[PDB]
Amino acid sequence: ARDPKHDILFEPIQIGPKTLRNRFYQVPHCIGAGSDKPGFQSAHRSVKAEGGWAALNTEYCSINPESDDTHRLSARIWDEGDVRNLKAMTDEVHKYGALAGVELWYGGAHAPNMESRATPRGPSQYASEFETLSYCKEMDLSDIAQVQQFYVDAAKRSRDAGFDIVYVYGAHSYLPLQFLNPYYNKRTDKYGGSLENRARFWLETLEKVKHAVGSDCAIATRFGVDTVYGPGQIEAEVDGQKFVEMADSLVDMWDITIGDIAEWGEDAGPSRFYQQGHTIPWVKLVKQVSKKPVLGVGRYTDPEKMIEIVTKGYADIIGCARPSIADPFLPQKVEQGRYDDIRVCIGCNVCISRWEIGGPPMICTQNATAGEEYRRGWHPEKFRQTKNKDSVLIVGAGPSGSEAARVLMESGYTVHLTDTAEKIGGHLNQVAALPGLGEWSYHRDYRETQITKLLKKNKESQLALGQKPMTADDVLQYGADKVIIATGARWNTDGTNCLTHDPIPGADASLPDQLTPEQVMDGKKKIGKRVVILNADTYFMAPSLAEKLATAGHEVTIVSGVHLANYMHFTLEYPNMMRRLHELHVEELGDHFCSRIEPGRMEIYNIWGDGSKRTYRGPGVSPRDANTSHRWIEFDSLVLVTGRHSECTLWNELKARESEWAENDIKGIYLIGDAEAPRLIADATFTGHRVAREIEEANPQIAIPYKRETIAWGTPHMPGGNFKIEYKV
Amino acid sequence: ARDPKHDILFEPIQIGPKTLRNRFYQVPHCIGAGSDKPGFQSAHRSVKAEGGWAALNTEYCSINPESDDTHRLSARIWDEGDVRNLKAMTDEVHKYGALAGVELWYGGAHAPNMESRATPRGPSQYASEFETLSYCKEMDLSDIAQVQQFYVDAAKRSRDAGFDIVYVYGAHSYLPLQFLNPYYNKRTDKYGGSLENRARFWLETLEKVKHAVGSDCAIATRFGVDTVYGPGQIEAEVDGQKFVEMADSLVDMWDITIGDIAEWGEDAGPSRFYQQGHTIPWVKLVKQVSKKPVLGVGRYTDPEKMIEIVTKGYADIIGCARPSIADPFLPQKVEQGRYDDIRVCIGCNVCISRWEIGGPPMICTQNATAGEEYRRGWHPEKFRQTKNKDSVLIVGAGPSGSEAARVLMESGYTVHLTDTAEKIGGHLNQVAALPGLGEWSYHRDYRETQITKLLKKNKESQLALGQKPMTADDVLQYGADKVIIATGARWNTDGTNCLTHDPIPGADASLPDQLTPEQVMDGKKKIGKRVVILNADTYFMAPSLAEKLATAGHEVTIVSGVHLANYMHFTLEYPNMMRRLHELHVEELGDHFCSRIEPGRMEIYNIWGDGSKRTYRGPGVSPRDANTSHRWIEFDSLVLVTGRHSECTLWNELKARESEWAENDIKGIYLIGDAEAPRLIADATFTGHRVAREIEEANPQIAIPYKRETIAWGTPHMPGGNFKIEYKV
Ligand SMILES: Cc1cc2nc3c(=O)[nH]c(=O)nc-3n(C[C@H](O)[C@H](O)[C@H](O)COP(=O)(O)O)c2cc1C
Ligand SMILES: Cc1cc2nc3c(=O)[nH]c(=O)nc-3n(C[C@H](O)[C@H](O)[C@H](O)COP(=O)(O)O)c2cc1C
Ligand SMILES: Nc1ncnc2c1ncn2[C@@H]1O[C@H](COP(=O)(O)OP(=O)(O)O)[C@@H](O)[C@H]1O
Ligand SMILES: Nc1ncnc2c1ncn2[C@@H]1O[C@H](COP(=O)(O)OP(=O)(O)O)[C@@H](O)[C@H]1O
Ligand code: SF4
Ligand code: SF4
Repeated sequence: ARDPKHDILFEPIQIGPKTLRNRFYQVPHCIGAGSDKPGFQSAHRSVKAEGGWAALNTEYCSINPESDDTHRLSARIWDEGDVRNLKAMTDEVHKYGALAGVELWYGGAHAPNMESRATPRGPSQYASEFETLSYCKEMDLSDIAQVQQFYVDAAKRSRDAGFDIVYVYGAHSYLPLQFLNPYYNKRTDKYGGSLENRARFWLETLEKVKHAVGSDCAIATRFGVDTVYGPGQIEAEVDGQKFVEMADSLVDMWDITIGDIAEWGEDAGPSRFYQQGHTIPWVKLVKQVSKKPVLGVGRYTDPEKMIEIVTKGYADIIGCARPSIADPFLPQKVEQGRYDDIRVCIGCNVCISRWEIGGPPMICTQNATAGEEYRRGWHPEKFRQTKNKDSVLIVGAGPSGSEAARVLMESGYTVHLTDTAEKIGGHLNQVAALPGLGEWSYHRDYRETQITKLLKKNKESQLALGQKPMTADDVLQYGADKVIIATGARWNTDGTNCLTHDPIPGADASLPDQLTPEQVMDGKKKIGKRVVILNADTYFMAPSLAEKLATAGHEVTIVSGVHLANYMHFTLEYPNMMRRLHELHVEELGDHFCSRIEPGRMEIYNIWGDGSKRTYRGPGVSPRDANTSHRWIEFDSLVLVTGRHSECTLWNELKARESEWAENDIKGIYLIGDAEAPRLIADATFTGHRVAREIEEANPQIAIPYKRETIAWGTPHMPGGNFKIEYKV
Repeated sequence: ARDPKHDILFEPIQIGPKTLRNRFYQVPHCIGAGSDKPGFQSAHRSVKAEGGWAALNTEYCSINPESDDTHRLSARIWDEGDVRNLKAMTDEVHKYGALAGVELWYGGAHAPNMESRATPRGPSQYASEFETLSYCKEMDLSDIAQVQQFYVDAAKRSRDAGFDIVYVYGAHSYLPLQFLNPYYNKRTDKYGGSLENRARFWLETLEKVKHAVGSDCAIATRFGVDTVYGPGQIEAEVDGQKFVEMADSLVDMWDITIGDIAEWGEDAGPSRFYQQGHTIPWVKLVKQVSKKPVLGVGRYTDPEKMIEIVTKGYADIIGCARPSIADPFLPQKVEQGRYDDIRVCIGCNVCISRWEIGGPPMICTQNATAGEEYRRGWHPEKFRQTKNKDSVLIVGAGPSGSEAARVLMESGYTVHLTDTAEKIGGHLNQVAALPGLGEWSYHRDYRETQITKLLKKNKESQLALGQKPMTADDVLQYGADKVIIATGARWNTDGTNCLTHDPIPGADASLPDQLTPEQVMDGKKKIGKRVVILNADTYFMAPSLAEKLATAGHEVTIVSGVHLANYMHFTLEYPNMMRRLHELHVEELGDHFCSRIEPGRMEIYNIWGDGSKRTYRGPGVSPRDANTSHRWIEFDSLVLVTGRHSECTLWNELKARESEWAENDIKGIYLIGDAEAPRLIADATFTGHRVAREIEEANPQIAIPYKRETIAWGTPHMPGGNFKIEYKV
């Protein structure tokens, strides 16, 4: 079944003392587990091992508590307690015949150290451009020797934990790169100035780590070969290549990236800006000068692209982070020729966003089991089979409905999925037509393909699209045992918003000079020259519409009561988005909202317009002086992006008539997705996945408990430590 | 020794079936521990129990997974794993004869549920004004019964964990208050409309909880009596007093607050805006209509104010959160008449800022042991006494040096503290003179009072202020065994900033039209009419300086290459700070920085002015189109607020001459505080505290490990559960 052209992907490659079983490599990446959630870490990486990935790597792994990333979650290899938690992972990926790697990390001032409160050290004292209140101490020669010893000690504990590959991590502008890069390194001693001096710290660390564990472990390094800032930081054909020549003999394998830390969306390229293989112009520069295996991520999901870069001599190994999150069995599907079962990463970066927010576990828009493998026992490729003949009617074929259909069908149920829309995908069909978001299609392409394939396996299963809207009676009299309502949400038409929770006087999207997103995207309702987009949403909709409208020749002003595109900080889209709105001359009026709308004009006010002093003036009167900042602005068309509401009128009717359910042999009706409450596409598809996994539980409407990975009082993290309160007195 | 006037404070008061041993009450408050850090929770509350606080409450405690505050950290009472972990705290506070309380919490859409992924429910569907992407499902009567049962179950688990006081939490606009408040509740049935219908959810929940555990536990309710938004939300003389009259027979004690969730800085009132007793005008109103014990927080630190609100009949009990964080032993000190040993909270809200950031443990600017009680065994009031007669010279009497001196003197060392300054307190003496920051003085007032006190305990110790600056020779010949350099930081004079890490061409604070923060605060140098403040710092200096100058009749523009006053989001100062700048007509030009400065004018650019498309154009040329936004703006004076640098010249010289230490019998020299790296006042204070505690360690420059509270792989959180991966197949 496998096209023999793909056979190269399954040749083994020696990395130092080790052998990769094939050319599929999961580069180090955060998942929100670290050494704190050992089951999560263990399960998420081991399912990938059984899925065929040659090597699995932890995320950035702190070598010492003065590189503590709290509030974000890194791995830590500080002590014996970590060695045991991390070993859970290496044992479990070894079980399925894969290598395990750890990415040794020291952050410099980029690590805020909010747990440890320790002082970070660096080449020169600087305030981090990422963590702008975090400063570091300039290292003296002893600081340098001590921190190099941190690396050696961590490498040894890594061998103890059972790791096969040990990185010294100099990508994303972390310590080794801070020495190499003059942007940080202002020294004038033997560690500063010339390339040879600036390369010195990394070189010395490499051979010290190699000396400590090089016999048992492959020594890899992760290198940001170009900071993509131009002259002034690392350029690939200046320092980048010359450094690779210097260090080549010490490293068993090169793992290449581009970009810095403040803008690491240049590495993890959103599909909004970057296509698969976006990194190739920089990555290939390395294989030019290296004599060792190199790999370089580039959101590779397509085996034709994978074989192109290997045979064209751009890379030897296929490095993946996100592709491996979206589909842990990518390599097995390619090997077996099941190319149409490949769940393709859509480059949305919602997995990243959870880490960036600092704390929460990762989630994935494509793969609703990511982060759920251990806590709820959900294997992405294995499904409990039903022992009964229950049919299920799903009304709504959007992200949630289509996912519930797919999982149910995989579990052997008989399902009837219906929609008024002619195509599976729900609102995602409109969203993927926004400028830049075309690859978000892959979400609904995947369920379409899977659902049509699965239909052939149960002939009682039906797909009824292009339908007439289901009614309460239609549902009651349909004869399904269970019904899942996945009818979605729409954008508010009356100015209702998270700020007031009330409509705005004069807001009415049926008026000729007011549009909703849906009206804009259907492209029928005419839009005048001067557009104002009123915004109370912090994600993609208002910026995407602004771009769309400005490139169509409108003059667009966003007046935004919330921080525009805030969530796009976390997905890493923010910087290029702002640059994009800027070059399109989109005017932004932040910290303003709307008190009333008339034809062709609206009254706006500053949200900080009230008196700063609070005085008790009794009931009936505000405790602050009045907001006096109101002014009118004109528009030709007003686009309302104020919030969404659940489309649950069908559900409500069905619930009203719950008495009749039993009469009609309906065992239960459940509400999922945006029809329950508007949410991220990722979580909409999760709800469909969850009710499908749990449809035989007592109440599939509410999730059953998941395994919790929190400390049990009475059990010390330190092997053989004392857990009780002891004062140093 | 205790003033007889203060005898009331130590009278017992009966709340339901329970008796408070005195009038000091720690209301529920976050600490970044929850049920995840059982030592931290246990240690922090019990040192307060031992300090004489009558009752100690957890922070907000989730009753169910669908009210999950991740990425922030709440307590949880979901299962038996939690009652084990939380029982650790109640056992320890019981050890000291105090009551333990728990605050049962359901948040509605305000809880983003980033761990559980569950769906919140509320009175109506709204997007949270606090979590703008978080929506809830509108409850039906079945949902309503199901959620009220969550409370009952949590209250029974609480009783099992050994809690004496069980709250139904209706403050900070959480679920019970959402039903009562028309801002959220747009219902039309018997849970909406009239006050009777609106108070229905809370009354029902109080009755069921009472019925469940009211026999064994006092039943309290924490109520936001006025949303301080005026008409449209809860007003104290309208709905507030009425609801109190309705619920009065169900509750054993009223715990009263004001304000909402988006702006609970109105509750936790910063000293920048509010004084001790600021809440009284609202709190006293509940006392008018209630027959139960009432307490209402108001940053109460002064026993004179405490007896005032009790004797005037505003409150029966003294409820404190921050005062108890800054001084766990406030009750004992008042009891014993040690009034001048009280470590007064400065109302800086840095403790809060850590919880708001989401994840990190609490820290306190006054009390360097808050958060460190369990992990490093630091009791705020007990110090290990030295066995030797070592003498320590400390140069610098700022937050770090004065804390090192204080703790060293407490431990029995001979210390010589010296500064060129006339007063103890370092840079905090300038900072406390910024508009609104006068109470930040208490940090140096406290340390001045304690050092003066400790000097009498040891004749050889010495405070020398107003001195010549210490010189490397001075230190070497001084005759101290160990030396601590605590010489601070200063604001940059050359435009060096976190964005570029380099000077700005033309930046020179020696020129007559450029000022630093110190020069403005000294007030000697002349400032012209039009002032531009160039900002690259995300905390208080720029907005405070802007306030100061604007009030003095200057025209102020802040051009800010970072998010202005970003950190004040977390300290809760931001809303009222922005209103203040607004009424002072301060112009803010965000998303801009400065390429170069000339006399009377500076060139600024948009930080998003580079082209959005990245293309490899080879070395020497930027991969983005050039920023073209540069324009010149004029000023009469330019205030530079771009960053700070360590003042470590003395340190550097001493390290250069390390070979001379031994012959001068200097056993060690240590660098602490801002001189090591610029930091928050809280952490400057901590570094001094830490070297003092660890001065006999092998290397006092670097902290020794603290106890970690992370799960140990192999130990299930669920008592009797399985920790191994198990897939449901
Ligand atoms: C959720 C997430 C977290 C990441 N954290 C890390 C990390 O800990 N260490 C690291 O070296 N890179 C980190 N990365 C970057 C990836 O290793 C990788 O370079 C990026 O995802 C681009 O590769 P892709 O296009 O194959 O996803 C992270 C990426 C993701 C998806
Ligand atoms: C660090 C911190 C976290 C807080 N979290 C809570 C909480 O979980 N529950 C609650 O009801 N109030 C919370 N608050 C508010 C306090 O209970 C209190 O009402 C507020 O700080 C004002 O009281 P004070 O002036 O005595 O500090 C918190 C306050 C602080 C200081
Ligand atoms: N009564 C109905 N009958 C059939 N399909 C319906 C009905 N009401 C809504 N739908 C469909 O439900 C789907 C909901 O999709 P979507 O909004 O994407 O929600 P989600 O994100 O929850 O999957 C839409 O394709 C819509 O056409
Ligand atoms: N050479 C010196 N001799 C004596 N005192 C000094 C010397 N250099 C600086 N100082 C003092 O050190 C103190 C530093 O305090 P501060 O800046 O508040 O630092 P921190 O916040 O680290 O405590 C200042 O009061 C300063 O006058
Ligand atoms: S969350 Fe989005 S970007 Fe991340 S792996 Fe999943 S589909 Fe890809
Ligand atoms: S951190 Fe600040 S506001 Fe909080 S308890 Fe301490 S001194 Fe008070």
